[PDB]
Amino acid sequence: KQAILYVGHGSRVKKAQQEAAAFLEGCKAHISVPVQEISFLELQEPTIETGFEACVKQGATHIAVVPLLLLTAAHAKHDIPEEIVRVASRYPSVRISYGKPIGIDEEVVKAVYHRMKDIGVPYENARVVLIGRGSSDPDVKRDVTGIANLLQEMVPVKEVIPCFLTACGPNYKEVFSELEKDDGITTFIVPYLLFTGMLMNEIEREVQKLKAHNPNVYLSSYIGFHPHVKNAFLNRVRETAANSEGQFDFDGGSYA
Ligand code: NI
Ligand code: NI
Repeated sequence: KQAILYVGHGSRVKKAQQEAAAFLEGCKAHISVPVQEISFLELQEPTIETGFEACVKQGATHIAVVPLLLLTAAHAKHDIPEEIVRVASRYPSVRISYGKPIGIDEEVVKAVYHRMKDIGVPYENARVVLIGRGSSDPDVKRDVTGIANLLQEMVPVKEVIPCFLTACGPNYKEVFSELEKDDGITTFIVPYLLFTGMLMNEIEREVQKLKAHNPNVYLSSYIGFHPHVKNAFLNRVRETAANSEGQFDFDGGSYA
């Protein structure tokens, strides 16, 4: 029988644990699949081993493993697949599919669009600065830039500047330094993050200093588990379960 195994990265923040668990629970009613389990790589239970084993114990013959990830980096390519292989080696008879992070999807740009609209200031011909966490893995910058291009195509903005909190450039603090001008162009700052936290507070403080220089700057709320993010993730789940060409086939001989 078919199963879905949702995999979040997990958190050490009690609230982040609750938000991720509740989001994954609320996903279940949208998927016409009878066996569905949530799990987390780290810091938070159910572990991946527990959720996978629950799928098998409920009689699953096929397990669609879907990572709750905005972008593609070490978690999606390596850490999570290794945990999958570690537990799945013990059940060699179980067929596995493994999904993609949300990535470049029209729905997440729509989530960004609604975060922009929420400020209530005209966005026509406005600049957008899209802040992702960042990674040394080049796929992350590649995907954030792709999302920026999609936002550019879908919303009548002047330009979209992807930038990052860490690991790869440009850092959002350099972009901010180039935006102290005030040329009459409105600038929206959109944090491309699933959760608030240390980095959101840092962004808040840095945007305050920038607003001290340039009053035409507006910080939106972070993307979070926006309904359009939910739509995009549900797309991922459905495509992983269908696996129509076998493009999501996964083994049990360590692929990462
Ligand atoms: Ni390794
Ligand atoms: Ni909408």
